[PDB]
Amino acid sequence: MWSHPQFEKASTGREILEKLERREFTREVLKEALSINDRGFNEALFKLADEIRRKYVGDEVHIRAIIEFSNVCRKNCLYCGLRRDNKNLKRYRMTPEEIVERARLAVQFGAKTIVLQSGEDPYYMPDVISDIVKEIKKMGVAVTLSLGEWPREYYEKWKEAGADRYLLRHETANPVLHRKLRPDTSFENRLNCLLTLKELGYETGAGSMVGLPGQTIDDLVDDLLFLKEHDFDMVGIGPFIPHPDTPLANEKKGDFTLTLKMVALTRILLPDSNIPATTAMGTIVPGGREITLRCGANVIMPNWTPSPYRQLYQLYPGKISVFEKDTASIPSVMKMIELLGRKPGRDWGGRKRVFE
Ligand SMILES: C[S@@+](CC[C@H](N)C(=O)[O-])C[C@H]1O[C@@H](n2cnc3c(N)ncnc32)[C@H](O)[C@@H]1O
Ligand code: SF4
Ligand SMILES: [C-]#N
Ligand SMILES: [Cl-]
Repeated sequence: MWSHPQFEKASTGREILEKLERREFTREVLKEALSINDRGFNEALFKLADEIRRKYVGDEVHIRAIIEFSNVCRKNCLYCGLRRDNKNLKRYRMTPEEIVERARLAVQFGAKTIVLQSGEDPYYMPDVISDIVKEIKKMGVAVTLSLGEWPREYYEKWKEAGADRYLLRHETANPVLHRKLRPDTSFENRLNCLLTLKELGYETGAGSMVGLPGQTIDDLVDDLLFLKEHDFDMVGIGPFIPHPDTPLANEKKGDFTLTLKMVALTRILLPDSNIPATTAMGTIVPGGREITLRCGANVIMPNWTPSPYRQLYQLYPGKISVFEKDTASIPSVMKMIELLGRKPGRDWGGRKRVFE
């Protein structure tokens, strides 16, 4: 028997970068990319993702204004502050008039997509959502829905009402972990919803949280390969941020650098996808969304939920700032985009197929 020494770190890093540039996306390559802890490797990975972003989605940063119109949820996800078992949260619902008029104001401030997000609140489903969608589509913008898991019939009604896109983050592709953290449902249900949304012609968004309890690097590789397999139009990635009024209050927070590497690898794997710099990335690090837009992201989603509701959509601590008026976020992100040397989107920023 003979010895078994390891290879030098920088050359292994350079070899991983060459494999990524050559698009040899094996599980071992992705695992090693996520596992290397070297600032110089990471910076090269971010620059590769940024280069691919520049070439295949260009310099426009698309603004999607989010209205979080109800924090009522019938589910009990262990990570989420809106879970039904959290009795320490005041619940709200916006009326259709409030939602439509608030969307009109975002359109006037220049948002070209309105995102309607909520807890899984049966009050609205399906007909109130359809009415709201029809009204917002008259404003000349794209509509994205992010309402959770519903019957095919509801997704079909909302497509006929004019919805363009649907964001349903897959959360974790590990089906054992998925059921432990989302005890009302399953990864199989979540995937069935995603496949139904794609079949109905929505631009379909998935994406995962990084740093969930029980999740390993191998699980993150499985997330990347799941996203690649389905060629999603949008991918939303952010760190897990523990919420004090949930069972996961004392678990580790997700790591910002690892999450950034997930964004970068997602851009490399899916060069023409729409990838936001998520709210959670700006919560965990000051300037986190700006950094993420330099590592492969090309979308930003300013929070347009009005007072007095915005502070109650408490998915995780730190999500909401109340230091400025509730109309500040769209001008703020426009200023951010300008300071980055980028441009706001000129059209609706729908996903295109330009990578072959
Ligand atoms: C709150 S839900 C609302 C829409 C719909 N109920 C759903 O679950 O798809 C939107 C996203 O918030 C994110 N989220 C929830 N709790 C979080 C936490 N503690 N840390 C980071 N993200 C969280 C999840 O990824 C979830 O997909
Ligand atoms: S993640 Fe979505 S479905 Fe789960 S508790 Fe939170 S709002 Fe409800
Ligand atoms: C979400 N941004
Ligand atoms: Cl969108």
